[PDB]
Amino acid sequence: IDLGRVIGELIDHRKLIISITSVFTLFAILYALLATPIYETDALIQIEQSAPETALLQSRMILGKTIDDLNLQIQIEQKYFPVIGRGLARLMGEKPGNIDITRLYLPDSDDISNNTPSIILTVKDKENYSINSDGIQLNGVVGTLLNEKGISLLVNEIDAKPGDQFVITQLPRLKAISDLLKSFSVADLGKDTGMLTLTLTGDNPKRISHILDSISQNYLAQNIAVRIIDNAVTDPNPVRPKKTIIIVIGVVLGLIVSVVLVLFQVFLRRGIESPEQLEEIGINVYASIPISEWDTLLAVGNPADLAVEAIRGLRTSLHFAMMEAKNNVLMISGASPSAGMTFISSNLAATIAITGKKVLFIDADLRKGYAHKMFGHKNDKGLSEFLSGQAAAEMIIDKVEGGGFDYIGRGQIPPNPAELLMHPRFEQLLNWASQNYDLIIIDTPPILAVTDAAIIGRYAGTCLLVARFEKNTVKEIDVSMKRFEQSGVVVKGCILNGVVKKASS
Amino acid sequence: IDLGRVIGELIDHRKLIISITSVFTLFAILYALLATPIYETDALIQIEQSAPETALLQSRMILGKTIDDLNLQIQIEQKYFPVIGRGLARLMGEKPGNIDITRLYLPDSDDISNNTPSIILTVKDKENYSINSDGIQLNGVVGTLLNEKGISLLVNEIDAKPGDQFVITQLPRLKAISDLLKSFSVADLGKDTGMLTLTLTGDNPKRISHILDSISQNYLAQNIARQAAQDAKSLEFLNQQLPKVRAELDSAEDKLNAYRKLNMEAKSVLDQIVNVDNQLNELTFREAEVSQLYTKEHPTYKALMEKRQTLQEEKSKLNKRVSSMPSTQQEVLRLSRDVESGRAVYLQLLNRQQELNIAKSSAIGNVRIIDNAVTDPNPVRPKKTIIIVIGVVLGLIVSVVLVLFQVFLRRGIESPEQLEEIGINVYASIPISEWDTLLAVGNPADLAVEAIRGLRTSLHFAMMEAKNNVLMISGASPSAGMTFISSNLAATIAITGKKVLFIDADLRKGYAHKMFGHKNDKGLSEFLSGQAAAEMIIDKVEGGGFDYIGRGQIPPNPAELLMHPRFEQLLNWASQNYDLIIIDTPPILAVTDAAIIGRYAGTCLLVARFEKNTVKEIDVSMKRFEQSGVVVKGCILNGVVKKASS
Ligand SMILES: Nc1ncnc2c1ncn2[C@@H]1O[C@H](COP(=O)(O)OP(=O)(O)O)[C@@H](O)[C@H]1O
Ligand SMILES: Nc1ncnc2c1ncn2[C@@H]1O[C@H](COP(=O)(O)OP(=O)(O)O)[C@@H](O)[C@H]1O
Ligand SMILES: [Mg+2]
Ligand SMILES: [Mg+2]
Repeated sequence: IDLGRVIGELIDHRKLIISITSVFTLFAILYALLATPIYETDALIQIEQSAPETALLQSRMILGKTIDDLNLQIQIEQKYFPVIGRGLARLMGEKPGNIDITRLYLPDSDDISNNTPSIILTVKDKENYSINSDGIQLNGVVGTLLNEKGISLLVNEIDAKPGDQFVITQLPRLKAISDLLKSFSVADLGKDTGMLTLTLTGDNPKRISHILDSISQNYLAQNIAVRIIDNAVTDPNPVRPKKTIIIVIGVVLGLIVSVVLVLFQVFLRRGIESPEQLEEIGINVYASIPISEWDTLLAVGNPADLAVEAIRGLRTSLHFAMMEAKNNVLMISGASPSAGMTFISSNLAATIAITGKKVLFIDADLRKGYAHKMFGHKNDKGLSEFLSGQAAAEMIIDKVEGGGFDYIGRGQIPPNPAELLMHPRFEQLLNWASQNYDLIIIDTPPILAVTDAAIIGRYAGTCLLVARFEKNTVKEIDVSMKRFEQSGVVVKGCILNGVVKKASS
Repeated sequence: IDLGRVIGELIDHRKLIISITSVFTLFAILYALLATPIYETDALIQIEQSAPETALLQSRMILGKTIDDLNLQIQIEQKYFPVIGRGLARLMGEKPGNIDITRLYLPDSDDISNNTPSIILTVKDKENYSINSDGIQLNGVVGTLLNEKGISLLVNEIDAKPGDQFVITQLPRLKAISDLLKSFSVADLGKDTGMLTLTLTGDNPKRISHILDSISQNYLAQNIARQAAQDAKSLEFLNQQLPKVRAELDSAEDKLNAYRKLNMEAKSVLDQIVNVDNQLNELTFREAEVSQLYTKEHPTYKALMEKRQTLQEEKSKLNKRVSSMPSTQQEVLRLSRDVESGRAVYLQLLNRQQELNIAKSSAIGNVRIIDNAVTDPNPVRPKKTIIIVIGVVLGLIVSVVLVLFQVFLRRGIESPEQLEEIGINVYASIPISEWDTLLAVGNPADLAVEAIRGLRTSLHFAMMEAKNNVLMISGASPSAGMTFISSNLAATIAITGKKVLFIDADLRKGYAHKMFGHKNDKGLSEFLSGQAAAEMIIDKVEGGGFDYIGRGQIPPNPAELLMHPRFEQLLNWASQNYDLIIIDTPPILAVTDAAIIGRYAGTCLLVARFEKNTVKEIDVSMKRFEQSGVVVKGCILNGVVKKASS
């Protein structure tokens, strides 16, 4: 391979790459701007060793004493319904509220799994509030204690707007100790000094400072029954999330996934890409019709389109190729349906009729042909009604309105098309028409699907295949060529279709 | 190779890969949701070194003391019949029951292998229960002790629904110590500090906490005993008492020797009394030590006194039972009682002396318990997420390797390119027909009939300039499609207004007359043998349009019949009255009928099954036709299916 190919592929798939990278970067931005900030506080302790003290600091005794002092077993959570309500509330400048609780005791349901009882407190005003545990609504007031239904609760100094809601959970002492220990760290930083650095990470900038101060005071008072060089202070800059690295990771991940997806798509495409592939095998590509961005003939509605120019080029190629042929019958066929046989054949008939030569257009697609729909029709007495013998050769031929060439529609769909096409009346029709017209163009069904094309091809002076740009493959075209060879029909060449401009070319 | 091939193979075998991965993931889910949870408890000990203490913690002395304290030698298992009953019971929210047992003693069968006696206790209500050891059913009640058939049992506070069953095993002390030590671990975590982390893993969240607490308390009390031992008179008391007990033991031994120079019930009650005496002596020592180091109102002391009362009750019952026995055995029973009691007390006092020396020679001034044992509510095993990930990855791996094995073990044809490489013109490729009647008649618009019409158009040009109008369809292996292709082709050529004759020259297993509607008399055999004319053999297909000649009766010498010149006369006569003659033949790799017939055939075509036959078989068939003087025009693939790997 070469760099030109990969650059062309990247340029071609720029839209997909940009879209994927943009969506990944947007997700990264949302996460980095909605994640709850996590502040870090630290303290410095002088030890008058330091390994046993490091192990003893994180013992459940000291942390439990601190939790009992600060009532860390009463979890209060401001309630936002979604997973992003807190982030947007912080972004909108909304001030988070807080409630000071000094006494809580829930009935302690203590089922198999949920060992943590919880209630919901809704703020009604600055003074009173509502409590619901399992739908049981009660009214309480700040100040006076509440002792009802096995629930004891004391509220002091509630600071929030009315209508706010808070989840109040009485989690077990061990769970609170584990939570505190999970975010609390100790280091020596000298490996021999009396200096110990204590670190605590949490989302409340003042609560973590108070907690670490309490931990240090408890440790010092326990030992005195060691000096605090630096009382705990909180860094105002959050340590998580790190927005810049998150955005960089998002952008890089988007680029990587876009690149690998583009590589997968490139290595999984098999369709034709240029007439060079067909010319390698030994097939003369007679044209390359581009896609027409424009139920009427393109060669009539928009005679100056690019596709009609390509078809005029094909007409000039044919005027020399179709010399010294045994007769003046051209058969346009294909490999797979919806390739362009009818489009190419009809437009070519129009472009050859506009030059003053009489043209006949036969729609021998007795299975799904719709030429009469595209030309304006008297659908009676098609090709079928002639082949079966219930019509003459004169009532089948009609005139296109904006064309200039005659046509013979299929007519009624027969039950035995391929068995009809073998009738000698078909050859009689072609022989009669060849003496009254300058050109006869026969449209046929695919050859990979049915065998009508190979039956008709015996009486065709020239035969041309039509290959779709991206859909068909070189293998399909080669198989079609060989299947025409076996049946005794010599294919002149191919005609690419549906071409679009690709930067990788 | 290329990535396209492997992607195509994966897409083709998506069903197998998905099935295998799904079943493996289901098994992983079942294991991760049915495995018994294992909780972990831990404790933190301060050492006032730490390597000798690490070795001493896991010594049999401390663990044995803990087991004797907590009666860990009485294994109680809730009974579920299957290997998954416990998991589903836990999943269904069923509350597991428990029984508190303070005294158990089984008859101790003690055979060659099963040194662990066991019984089954079935819950009948909140109060009474049933006991079965080897089918012997007994009824007991919580509270009142049971002492029957050499079985002593005490039950307190049974909490389960009636109808539950429990296996009660009295496993040996050493086995219990090994089980406890297997799941118990100690670490230093500082390599120099006095901090030791003790870990214990078990399935009962409270029992493991109690066990680890007991271990820590025993270790601390053993270490601290030094301070309350140097001045303790227990040292001299033991130093004086031991010679007396040894002298008594020697006297009992001499008396037993003198009396010596085997009743099952007698020996059983002897062992019962020996056990009771051992428990009483050890309980007396434990009560003394607890009264020294604890208070009477402490629940442990009350447990000791109730156990002592129960032991006294059992001793009274055993004494009554002895009083019910003849004195001739009672004398030997008393002698054995004295000897065994002396031995047990001697060993117990030796242990007391050794433990006292252990305490006195203790160097650590005071070991402290920083953190009493607590249990993590989140189980440490099984780890569900990693189990599921491993299951999914294993399923993917086994599916991939199986697909690779199948891909590298296939040899059949896959595309007409393989046959065209060797130099064989593949004239068609008939797809499989998802639809005992001709396909070209029942469903004339099927894909296979379209492919056969393509073959007909190919033949109409191939069969030109041939020496006559006879076509011979043959094959390599049976059940390839010779009759299917030949009959359908005859139908599709007859529907175009050309007269067709169909000869079924498969004189061994031909069934054309079955598929066409038959007058089975006067087949091909009856003509070749000479017992029929050329006119009674030809019949008309009903929904066809072509004549046919069935095989008829199976002859004993088919290949020797086909060499008769009357066969050539028949073909020459038929060639002047029909537009086409199609002859079906048996395979050529199996028999030689095809090569005999092929001399008079203008055109010959082989039929190759898609996946079954191989390029080698087709080449061998071509060469075997060449040797016999028959020129094969080409091949016809059959049974084609759409494969993504193409
Ligand atoms: N170069 C082209 N530009 C725009 N539309 C095309 C082109 N070629 C074919 N088509 C359109 O795509 C459809 C399939 O082509 P058509 O020839 O009618 O079917 P078939 O190949 O099976 O006979 C048609 O509706 C046709 O108008
Ligand atoms: N393309 C096909 N689609 C569906 N069934 C087929 C096809 N080809 C053969 N068979 C069926 O499989 C069986 C074997 O084919 P057959 O020609 O009758 O045996 P043999 O090849 O030994 O003479 C037959 O029952 C036939 O109907
Ligand atoms: Mg068409
Ligand atoms: Mg057969």
